[PDB]
Amino acid sequence: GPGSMAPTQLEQCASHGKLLQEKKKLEKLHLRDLLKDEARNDLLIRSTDQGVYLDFSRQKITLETLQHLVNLAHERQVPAMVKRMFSGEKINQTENRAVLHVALRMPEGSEPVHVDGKNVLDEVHAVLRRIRVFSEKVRSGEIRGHTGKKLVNVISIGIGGSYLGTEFVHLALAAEGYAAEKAHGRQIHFLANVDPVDVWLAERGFDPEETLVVVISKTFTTAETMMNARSVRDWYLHHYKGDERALGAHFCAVSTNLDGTSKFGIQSDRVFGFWDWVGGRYSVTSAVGILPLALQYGYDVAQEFLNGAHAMDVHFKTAELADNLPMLMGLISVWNATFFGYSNVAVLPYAQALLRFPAHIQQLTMESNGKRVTMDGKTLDFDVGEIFFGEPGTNGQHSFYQLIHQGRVIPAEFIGFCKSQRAIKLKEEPVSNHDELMSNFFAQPDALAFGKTPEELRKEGIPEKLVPHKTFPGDRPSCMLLFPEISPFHIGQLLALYEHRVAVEGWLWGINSFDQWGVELGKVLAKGVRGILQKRREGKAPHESGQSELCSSTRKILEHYVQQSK
Amino acid sequence: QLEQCASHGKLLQEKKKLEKLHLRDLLKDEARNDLLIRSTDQGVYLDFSRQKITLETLQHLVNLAHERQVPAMVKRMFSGEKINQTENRAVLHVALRMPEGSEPVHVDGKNVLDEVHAVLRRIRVFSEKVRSGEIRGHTGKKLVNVISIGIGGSYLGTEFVHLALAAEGYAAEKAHGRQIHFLANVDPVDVWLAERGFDPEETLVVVISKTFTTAETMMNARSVRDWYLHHYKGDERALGAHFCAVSTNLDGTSKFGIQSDRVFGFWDWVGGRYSVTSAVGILPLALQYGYDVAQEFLNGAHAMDVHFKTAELADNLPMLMGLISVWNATFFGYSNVAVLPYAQALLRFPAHIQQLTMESNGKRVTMDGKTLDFDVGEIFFGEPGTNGQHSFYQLIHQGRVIPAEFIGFCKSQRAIKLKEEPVSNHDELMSNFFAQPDALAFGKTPEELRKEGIPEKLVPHKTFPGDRPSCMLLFPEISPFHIGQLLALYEHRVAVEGWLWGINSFDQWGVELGKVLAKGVRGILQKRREGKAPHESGQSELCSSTRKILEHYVQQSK
Ligand SMILES: O=C[C@H](O)[C@@H](O)[C@H](O)[C@H](O)COP(=O)(O)O
Ligand SMILES: O=C[C@H](O)[C@@H](O)[C@H](O)[C@H](O)COP(=O)(O)O
Ligand SMILES: [Cl-]
Repeated sequence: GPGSMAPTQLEQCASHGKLLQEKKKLEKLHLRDLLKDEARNDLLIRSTDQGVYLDFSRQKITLETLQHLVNLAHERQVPAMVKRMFSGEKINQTENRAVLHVALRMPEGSEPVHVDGKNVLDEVHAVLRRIRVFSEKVRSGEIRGHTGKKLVNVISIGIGGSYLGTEFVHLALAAEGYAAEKAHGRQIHFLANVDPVDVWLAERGFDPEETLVVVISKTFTTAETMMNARSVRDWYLHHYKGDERALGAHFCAVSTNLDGTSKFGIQSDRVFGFWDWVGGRYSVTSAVGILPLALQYGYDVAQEFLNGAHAMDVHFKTAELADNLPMLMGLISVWNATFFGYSNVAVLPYAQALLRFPAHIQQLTMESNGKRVTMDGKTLDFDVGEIFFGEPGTNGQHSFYQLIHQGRVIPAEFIGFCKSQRAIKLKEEPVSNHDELMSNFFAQPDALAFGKTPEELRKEGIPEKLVPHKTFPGDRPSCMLLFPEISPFHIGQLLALYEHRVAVEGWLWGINSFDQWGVELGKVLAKGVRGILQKRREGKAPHESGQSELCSSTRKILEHYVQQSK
Repeated sequence: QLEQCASHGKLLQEKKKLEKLHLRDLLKDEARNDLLIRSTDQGVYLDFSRQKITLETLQHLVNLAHERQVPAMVKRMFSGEKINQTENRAVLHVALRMPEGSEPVHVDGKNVLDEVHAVLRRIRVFSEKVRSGEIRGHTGKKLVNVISIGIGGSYLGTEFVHLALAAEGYAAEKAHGRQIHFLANVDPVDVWLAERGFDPEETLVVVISKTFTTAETMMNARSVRDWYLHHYKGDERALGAHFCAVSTNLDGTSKFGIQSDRVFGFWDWVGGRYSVTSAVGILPLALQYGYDVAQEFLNGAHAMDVHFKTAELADNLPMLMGLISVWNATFFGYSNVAVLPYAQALLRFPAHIQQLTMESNGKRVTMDGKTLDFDVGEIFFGEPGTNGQHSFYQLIHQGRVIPAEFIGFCKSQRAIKLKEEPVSNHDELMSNFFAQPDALAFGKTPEELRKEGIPEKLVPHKTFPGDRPSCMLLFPEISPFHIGQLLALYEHRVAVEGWLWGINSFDQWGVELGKVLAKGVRGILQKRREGKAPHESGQSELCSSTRKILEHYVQQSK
């Protein structure tokens, strides 16, 4: 429009009209009835040859509805978008960039991927080799701190995409048998917030002489990160009594901005770079995640994580639409959000290891698809990206599941694993602790689908006064994803699965999943407030500070703040 | 009921008027903004000017609260009436923090405060003795680690308060050398994580469960007991010195092997999600930080309680916050609220509020069982600022509208100011706190974008519609007292919304179905592990989907 990548807007697509009718048909049918159809149920399961099992039977779809959804994906040219992504076309059109997180995990010997005439895999693997060598030396003690001590602590400084994914993976692997051994004696703190309390927390229990600082920022100008980096710098200067020469041995960086890293005093043999075609929220498989993960766990664990994400990439670019797990989860979510109007998705990993997975998926989803215009700048007449949130199970069952069962409908995504990282089976116990865990994983989706009717409650002998309070309407959709175990490889697969599903949804809608213009205004306005606060702290009057140009509310609360802080 | 109130009709018309107007125009009105601020004498500053209301609308909101008898309900709550009618229970979390010498509050002819203060005195003495070493582990070592076992209401509030206090100057000194792990999930990885780095001989276990029958918590307690038995070479006699409990079920605590001098009880009228000011929270907080810190926390909750009980409707912060939320959710249809504290100390505050709000008001019937004609409780989520700005604010600014609640503090627990630096690190943090609400309210039009040289190509992409609402709350500092005030503010705001809607904020029947069905799957799994075939295990009665995925699971874990 003209030359747009997928010109049939969602409402123009042939299957859109058809899918609106399906919605009218399917809203009359309860999940408890649809699930009586085993032939249907059976054809809404997919199971890959590398261990990914997905069940999407608890969705308001017939096989007919699914066929319309697949047709819609074709009409929106989603398979063609996948090829453009993989061949390195600049599909991030508002920033004129490629979108090549997938290149980060293509193995050496893969088919070249060209961006402006250069095969980007050459630089991808050159950085991976350097991380491998560097992580090996730090871990062995070949590289030491300024006073000759082994570096056994890491402060990884970074916000948003520069830590959420990494912290997800870090915690996912912490209790893994092999990873734990390799991390033995080693610690990593994530310094994210500009709140100086987070600086204090990152420093706690760390001797600077045994500590390595990793400064992680794409631009190397992010306000919080650079402030944190200078503050940690100052902590070293206090420790080393002002001797600047002591700093170089304790600092390294991950960025796309080598002028920035140099000006900060970190030389290129301590910078492990990445590229503009790696979005922050898609950066964990670049040096952003691979360096800190390699430092904590060794390069081998980090490599297996990359191989798993690659496995899921190959699936995404080669599986037929109807067998393609990311396409499928993308279609189901667009169906729930756009056609059924459900604004939220609950991300529910039945794994304490995945404590911070929902937090990473929240950025990945919301920052990608929380948009209001198409790639080509047309205003959408409808809300697009869902609100994602979550906590691991069973925890969440005692927090917000009350609402998911009896309140607002929230489509749920249950994620589980067949084997435990740290199995327990007590002799007196009927079941292993993992089986107890998983009894919940299997029971919750059926509870959401089937519910419990007043009729059943009466037969159970519930008094009539309490029947409405104990009614479970059901009809609440869910997907169940189940992997063999929490290995680096399956963590990579799960990551890549969600990375691609987010892409699929963005392409279904015609938006740009890969820019984030929505964060700019806050940054600009906060810089203005910074200036005002500086002037007041310097002793300038309100008429002198610039605050008089702000609205009356902000005027008054600033003044309260200055008065309470002076 | 709600729709029958005179002010409901009036508020339906206000909504039609207000959706045609933009906050950028409303906020030009300084007299208006000025009346949309409250500031208490214990330091809580609330600004709700960035809301789609005029002073007329607000009057209508205040009237709706009277029409729904929100003030009479407060009085019923505080006097110990059984206002949780589906369970026939009083709702007396405010009793937990009434100071010694407060007027009696009766349930079933008994002044509940006698029991409230008796447990508090026993926690003070017990915590003093553990912390000083007058009470030791079985081998005589000072106890310096706590494994607090508990799920849901039995830990989320406690972990919120714990992390909020961790970096406080005085609390940190009191916590120095002391560690606490929260064992919540039945996932045995959480057991391994709880036990990690703790020598059992220096570790105290607090088992926390209102019923003392929750599946996860009891299995956890049994698993930790086993860990103790293996350390101590099967010697039962060693366990007593390492265990204590918080529960309403003393038959269950005894039967577990914990005697009454190591049980610190609470009561049926304390909801789980309102329990952190009972023994649930007060014992582990007192253990970690010493009792004085726990008491100051209680005193802060109590200050806000008195405010809730006495402030006139229009000056009453919980009522105001609850009214504004219903305005957004019920009248404007916004289903979510973002809870956004500009404080790393409040890392787990959103997670606690998520339970408090959603488990309370995620309901579909009124107190007396009438089906509601509309959705009620909002979906709450959040992360601290500034973290969240680099995670999901993109959507809050340009995507779906999500009413936001910004929480900040005037002073830092760990102030840094660098010589080379224009502002202190806290001021940098706070620059964002002050900027974001105005970014949301005013936005940035295409016209302004053109004036700044943005090419016409990018103008749509860089447009911010604005008109997105927010509240700003500012306290003096992250002290135990202000943490208490913040907690009680939210407990009461949730209660306000419940009463406006006509629901029971205080039951949670919604969790039973998953528990009953999980117990059945447990039995099927046992039978499969024991070698019963698929047709012999009970599996045959489940839907096909579950039968298949269960068999996959057994195959893959055989
Ligand atoms: O997708 C990422 C977004 O652009 C942004 O939210 C980013 O993740 C963080 O701000 C970190 O930015 P730097 O890596 O540039 O510091
Ligand atoms: O308000 C809380 C709810 O009742 C529920 O979330 C409860 O908090 C947990 O299920 C733990 O209950 P116990 O304390 O009985 O283990
Ligand atoms: Cl996904």
